[PDB]
Amino acid sequence: SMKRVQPCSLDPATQKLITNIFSKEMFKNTMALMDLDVKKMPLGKLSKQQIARGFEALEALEEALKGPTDGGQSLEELSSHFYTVIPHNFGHSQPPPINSPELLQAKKDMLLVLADIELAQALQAVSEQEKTVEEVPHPLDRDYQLLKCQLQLLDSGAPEYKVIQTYLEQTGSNHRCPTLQHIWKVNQEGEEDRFQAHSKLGNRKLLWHGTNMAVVAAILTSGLRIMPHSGGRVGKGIYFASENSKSAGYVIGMKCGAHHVGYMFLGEVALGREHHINTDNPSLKSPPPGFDSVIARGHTEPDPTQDTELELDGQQVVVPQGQPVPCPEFSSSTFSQSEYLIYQESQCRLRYLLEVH
Ligand SMILES: Nc1cccc(C(=O)O)c1
Repeated sequence: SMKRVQPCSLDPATQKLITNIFSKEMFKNTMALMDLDVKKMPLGKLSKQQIARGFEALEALEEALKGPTDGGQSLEELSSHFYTVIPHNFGHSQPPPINSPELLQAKKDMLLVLADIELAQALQAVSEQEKTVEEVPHPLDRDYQLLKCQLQLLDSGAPEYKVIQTYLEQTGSNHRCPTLQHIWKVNQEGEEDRFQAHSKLGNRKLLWHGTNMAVVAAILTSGLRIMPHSGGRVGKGIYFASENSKSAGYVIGMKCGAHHVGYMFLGEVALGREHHINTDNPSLKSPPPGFDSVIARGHTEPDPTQDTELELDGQQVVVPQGQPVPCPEFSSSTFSQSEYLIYQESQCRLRYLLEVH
């Protein structure tokens, strides 16, 4: 009647990772950090229906702002409906009206993180198979297995290790530099086949993508995604940076013991033919008709003369190794650092996960 729990197959670093990215405490923290009222909206009550209602409430708001003053509901009443469907906590004061584009997108981005938290919870549901088997995996093996994604810890003499480390150091912040703890090689399967469909596409680069810890299990499961309400300064696709310090800005870590722990991806991005912009355009949904990517060009760029290459599944993939240098032609760009954009999920492939302190 009592099921055997099998020993854990996972090395220490991977156990800690898998513990971190499925941690209930980490999830709640992320909710409290987004002003969500965890008491009225607990992890196990979190639902796809509810997130869906939240987005519609947001949609109603966007029509309100981006529309004119017809006879519709005020922003106050429409905000209030949103806050009924997605309960927020602001020390038991009335939450603020969502009454600017900035605020609207901030709330979309929140609901996108929460969706990925619900994804993790959904993923952890116990199947009926699992009730019937008389031995179970170690809980960390089960959780790793749920990702359907391969993770291989790199040690310091792996062929790519020094390349990645140099990428990190040279393009990370000079003073407040992220401390490298571990690198995992990442192979989500079936990501492989969408990516094979861009194989005659050249101009591949390994690019940073920072995220909060709460979406890391979602990304390892499903890839980086372009969701319906996602957006930003270069519109509706997947954001990457050649400067670690840029992507580090979007990492949301958690205090663990004496450390603040955070996670960072490197994606192989098939940029093909690049279209360079120098002003924000949040409406972009694809590159211009000849092009495969949009690069919002920064004041600086890792010194291309120091670029190296890495052979990934037989393809040349460029890895910058130089410190940022000025790019005279983009000195008046609205972008201090470059933002690399692709507008279809198939154009990127997860290659590495980094733990940094
Ligand atoms: N906006 C933006 C630009 C570049 C990288 C990132 C990131 O998520 O790492 C975000």
